[PDB]
Amino acid sequence: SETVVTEVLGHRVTLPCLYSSWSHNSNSMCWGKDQCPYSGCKEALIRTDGMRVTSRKSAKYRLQGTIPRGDVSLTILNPSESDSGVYCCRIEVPGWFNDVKINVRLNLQRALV
Repeated sequence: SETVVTEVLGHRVTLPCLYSSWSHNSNSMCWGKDQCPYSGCKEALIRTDGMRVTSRKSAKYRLQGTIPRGDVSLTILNPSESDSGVYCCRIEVPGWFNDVKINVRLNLQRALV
């Protein structure tokens, strides 16, 4: 299946990503467009440590949830058409070959009707 969030152009929108096992001493994350960023979370849209956002590509991207409890959902401010598409949430997990990758598609419309 695919999880799609539908929103009207220009309206802030939140794409869910929750990791309930989150431990601030162990986990961190990043979001990417189209596919997940590579391990290390470079070229990411937005990136955290175990507690808070540590870098982002622009102020369009915010994490408004409680990051130390694993709510690393992405909020996109004033989305325009180019912002539509697949977003991938990568959770960095201790060890090798253990990272979690969660995909959400953003669909933007002019109306909900």
